Amino acid sequence: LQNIIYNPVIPFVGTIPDQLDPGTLIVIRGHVPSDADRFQVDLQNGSSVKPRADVAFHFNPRFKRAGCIVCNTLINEKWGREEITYDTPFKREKSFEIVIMVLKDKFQVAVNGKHTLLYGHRIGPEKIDTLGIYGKVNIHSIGFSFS
Ligand SMILES: CO[C@@H]1O[C@H](CO)[C@H](O)[C@H](O[C@H](C)C(=O)O)[C@H]1O
Repeated sequence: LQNIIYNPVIPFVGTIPDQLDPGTLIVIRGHVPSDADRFQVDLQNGSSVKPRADVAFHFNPRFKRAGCIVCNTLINEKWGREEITYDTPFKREKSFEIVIMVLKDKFQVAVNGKHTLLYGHRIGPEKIDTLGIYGKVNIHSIGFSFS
């Protein structure tokens, strides 16, 4: 793991230090606080707030009832079609490890050592330069492994 960031302040917005070529890993460790409604990891084209930066990959756990993960893409401030994963491995009051692997045609996401979902590229991964983490979550560390 390279360019490791420890105990960032949330919301975190930071520049990904190298290109997201296939085989690249983003490793995020943290825990979900007890009153958590949702949080999100956003892979962004830039960090502009107005107009809001495009989000190539929105990864968004929600914690109401059984919960879900919602994945989507924001282009010119418009959300596309949602892809919802109902079998969530996140729970309130539990620690997690998210590993996002970038492949040629999609992201693959594993949580706590177990494959969770695939998400097909809607924007070219070469446009992504910014990692954003927002909402009710505590991040212990963020690390990269570049191919
Ligand atoms: C129809 O709810 C929207 O769903 C979106 C996901 O497609 C996204 O999760 C939005 O969350 C917040 C408001 C955001 O990051 O803009 C939410 O309001």
